[PDB]
Order: sequence, then structure tokens, then C-alpha cells
Amino acid sequence: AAPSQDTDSPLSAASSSRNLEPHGKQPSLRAAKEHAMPKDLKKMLENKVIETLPGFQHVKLSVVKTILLKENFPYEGGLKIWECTFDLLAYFTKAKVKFAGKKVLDLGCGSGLLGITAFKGGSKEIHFQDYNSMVIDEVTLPNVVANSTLEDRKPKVTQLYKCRFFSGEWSEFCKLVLSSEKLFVKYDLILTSETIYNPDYYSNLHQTFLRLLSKNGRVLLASKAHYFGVGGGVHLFQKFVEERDVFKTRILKIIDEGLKRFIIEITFKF
Amino acid sequence: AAPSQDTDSPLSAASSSRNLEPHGKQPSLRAAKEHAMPKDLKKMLENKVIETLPGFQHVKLSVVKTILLKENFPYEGGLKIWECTFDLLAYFTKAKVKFAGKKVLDLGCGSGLLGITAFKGGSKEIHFQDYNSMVIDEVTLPNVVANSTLEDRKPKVTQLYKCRFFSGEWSEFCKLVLSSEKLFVKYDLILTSETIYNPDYYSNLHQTFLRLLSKNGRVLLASKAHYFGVGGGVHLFQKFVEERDVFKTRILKIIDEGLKRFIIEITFKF
Ligand SMILES: C[S@@+](CC[C@H](N)C(=O)[O-])C[C@H]1O[C@@H](n2cnc3c(N)ncnc32)[C@H](O)[C@@H]1O
Ligand SMILES: C[S@@+](CC[C@H](N)C(=O)[O-])C[C@H]1O[C@@H](n2cnc3c(N)ncnc32)[C@H](O)[C@@H]1O
Repeated sequence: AAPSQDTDSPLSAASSSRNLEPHGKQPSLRAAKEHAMPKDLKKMLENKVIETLPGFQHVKLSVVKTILLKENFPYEGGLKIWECTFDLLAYFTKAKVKFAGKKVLDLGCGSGLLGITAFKGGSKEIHFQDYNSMVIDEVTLPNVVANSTLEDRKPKVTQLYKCRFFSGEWSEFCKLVLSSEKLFVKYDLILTSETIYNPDYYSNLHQTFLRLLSKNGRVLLASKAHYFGVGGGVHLFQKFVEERDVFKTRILKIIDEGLKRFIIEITFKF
Repeated sequence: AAPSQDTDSPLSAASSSRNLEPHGKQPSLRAAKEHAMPKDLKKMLENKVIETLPGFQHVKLSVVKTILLKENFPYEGGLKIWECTFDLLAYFTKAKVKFAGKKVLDLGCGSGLLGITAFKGGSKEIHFQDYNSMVIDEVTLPNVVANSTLEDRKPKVTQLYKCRFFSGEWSEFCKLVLSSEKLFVKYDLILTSETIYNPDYYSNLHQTFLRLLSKNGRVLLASKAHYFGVGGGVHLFQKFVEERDVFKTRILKIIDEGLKRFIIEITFKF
């Protein structure tokens, strides 16, 4: 079997992440879960490798890698980070996106670099959501912790309470998170990278924006133009939003290399 | 045991790469080896993940990753790439370093991104050297191949003969490579990243430059200011070069973040 290249979707056989994404004719109808921050913070990072993310078109970010032997050869392993994440990171710095004091959601966070940027940026509350439970425990939580002062700009260890972590399908996450405060406060910003690859979940995603976004807030969404096979894309999604007539969209940036990538802004009409 | 951070040297216990680097009181006195390009090119990449290197302060480069399960959770694994590699990549683009027609050596190549840049840049001959045999077979060779047109700017498959691959200690590599042509042609460029961390091998490295560098060529060396424990660094190395009085050095760029990093040019006096 051929190697996965950039142009394989999150659901292709070749993709490392296939089994961390909802798929099939009857996926989990399990409820969503909030994940607590472990008591022992140093233990989440034991034996890991903390690596600076290279490139100067973003803030200083760290990523946690795991040493994994194969035929006694040491690999540094991490969860795949999709291209559009870096586009959105670059766009935060270039467009001087303001994070201080905001309530922020990283929807479909994977490694959590978007939320972590907001965290380091002075956001009051940062929520992270991934579909997969293990992604949150094994990757997201450790990554956030590694971007605190624990070891060692970086927020002190005592600010970690500002971050909260959720797993499950968007419908479930929505119901759960709406019940998690005496009176729910909407997000000022929802940041999301590569979450419109699958048209089967556009209904759920739209409904999530409708229930969770503040009146005056916005979604910053990064996406490839099209995803082959699974069949989602930017045009298709804008059509979907346009038909429902609740939000407006606006293309903030095109990244032009080979197949195009987009950063898109979604706000309420209004 | 605490996680390895940027400020651990290549020989620290925490470092993933410790056993791929020469160390101890009696390392291998084995001869160096040239490694042939395998016959079956597609098979070198089977089941791998080909990932674009993010950041736009370098040319488009691809990196081969391996899917490695742990508790049934899929990691994308790769050999560690040291920070200074990216500094030197940025410096190639910023300073418009000219590669076309040159004979180039990537000394201590690891993943081989420096040599690959030269390859994509039109160099006539590109030699890759790592200490470790497995590094070359498992990482370097596949990385070069992944940056050819095989799958599918990128050089066609038919240009791969221009790349040659070597493993072993620098003294041995030198003797070997000097015997590998009816009349050896010196390198116009030697590119090297993080190879002066260990003062025990400064003699060997200097001798390698002396025997292998063209009269009118140059070494472009990227290094951290200092490496703790093992104890090498930029000042210490410039002293060493200065004492032997064969080469001159010149600092081309400082990258100023926390502890400093340098790009250094070495030429003959003449
Ligand atoms: C391809 S990944 C991108 C991950 C990360 N944002 C990045 O760019 O590297 C897709 C993300 O969307 C999430 N996701 C996809 N469909 C979902 C759904 N129906 N409900 C909840 N989360 C979903 C996945 O868990 C994952 O975080
Ligand atoms: C820390 S790594 C850097 C690898 C790669 N250049 C990078 O920046 O990611 C050190 C490199 O120097 C090589 N090396 C170190 N000492 C050596 C020696 N005495 N002889 C030959 N190679 C050596 C290693 O094999 C490796 O390629």
C-alpha cells in the first residue's frame, strides 16, 4: 500500500488518523465526557520529548513527542497535525487576532495548538474538544501542560484551570457543555482546522455553531479546498451555510500552493 | 525521568538520539560503508506517511514518517530533527545560497533535509553522511526518495544517481570517500547542523574539512551557542580552528531566542 500524502482525507485507508474520526454506518452514540486535569502534572510528561515547533510565523509553541522503538531504532512520535493548523497559526500572528479576555473553543482540536495559542494569548477560558477520548488524554492534555511554566510568555502552572477538555461527537459535546455552568456563556471565538472534510457532519457542526457561538463572536475555520473521496470542501460548506441562512461567511485568506487552502470567517447575520 | 527539552545535548540520557551518536570510551572502530540506492523505490515508502514540512522560510520539503502503534494509538514517528537545521534552511532561502552545479556534502545529515535542499536546488552531486548505518537506510534514503517525483520543483526519479550515502565516523568516512573516485573532486559546499556539540571530535571534524573541502569552497555550519554537559560550542570551536590556523571563520547569522544559535562560515585562509 502506497504512503499517505497531503491529498488523502482524514478517512482514507492510508491515513494514520482514520480510527480517531467518526465514520461507518453506526459510530458511537455514546455521550460526551469532560476530562479532568490530572493531579500529577510531572507524570504526564515523564519520558516524553518536549520539542519546539519550528517556523517563526507563529508564537513559540511546544509539542510533546513520545519515544517509540521499532527494530530498536528510536522514533519520536506524535499525533498527525493537519496542514491547515499552521495556516491558521500564521494567520493569528499576521492578522493580530486578539485573544485576551475572550472565551475560546478549539473545536476538533487534535494536538490543541490553536487553543494553546489562545491560552498563551491571555484568553479567560479555553475549551478543547476532540472526537476521541484518547486524543485528549494522550496528546491534548500533555501539550497544554508542556506549554505552561511547569518545567522552567508561557502561562504559569496556576492558570491551567482556565483550560477545559471534552471528547465525543459534536451533538453530544454541545448538550454536555451547555449543562456545565449555572448559566452558559457563549464563546467569543471558535477556532477550527480541517473539520469540514465530511458533509455527513455539516448539520451537526452548523447546529454546534448555532448553540455555542456568541452573537458577536466568530468562527475562524481553516480548510482545504476539497477532500477527495469523503467529498467535503469549502464551496460545498458555504452552500450549506447559505441554505440555512443563519450565518454569513467570508474568506479571509487563501493559501495558494497546489490545491488551495482557505481561512474562512463565520458570523451571525444581524 | 524528566522530558528532554531543547537544552539537552545529543548525548544526554533523556535524548532519543543518544544511541545513534558516537560516545563512550571505546566506540566502533569499524570502517565506513557506502549504501546503495535500493532497486525497489516504491517499497522504501510502503505504508509510510509523506508529510510536507510546515513553515514557508524554506523550499517545499517532504519528510517520511512511520506509523507506530502504542496501546493501539497511532503515532507518526520520525527521527529527531535538530533546531539548527531549520535555521540553516531559512538562511539558504534568505541569503539565496547558490546550489546549481555544485558538489555538496551534508555532513552529519540525520534526516538529510540540508542535502535534499541542495538536490532540489540543482547540485551536480550530493553526498550524505551520518554516523549511524540505520539512520541512512531507515531515514535518509527514504527522505531523499520522497523528495523526488516518484509518487507524482522536485527532481525526477532519474536524477537520484546524483545522491550518494555514507555511514561511519568522520575519519573513516574520509578515507573511504577519498578512494571512491579515480581522482577525487572536493566539495564546493559542506553543510552541517549541530555537529560541534562534542569537543572530543573536533580534531576529526577539522581534519575532515581539510581533506574534503575545495580550496574555494566553504562550510556552512549551524550550531547552538553551547551544549551543556558534553560541553562543545561555537566559541570553543572557533578557538580550536584558530589554533590550527588552516581555516578562518565568520559568523553569518545569529538567531536570538533564549540561548543563541549561530550560522558560521568556514573557508581556507588564502
Ligand atoms: C482532521 S482532524 C484535524 C485535527 C486538528 N484540528 C488539526 O488540524 O491537526 C479533524 C478534527 O475534527 C474532529 N471531528 C471530526 N468530526 C467530528 C464530529 N462529527 N464530532 C466531533 N468531532 C469531530 C476530530 O476529532 C479532529 O479533532
Ligand atoms: C545532533 S545530530 C544532528 C543531525 C542533523 N544534522 C540535524 O540537525 O537534525 C549530529 C549529527 O552528527 C553526526 N556525528 C556526530 N559525531 C560524529 C562523528 N564523530 N563522526 C561522524 N558523524 C558524527 C551524527 O551522525 C548526526 O548526523
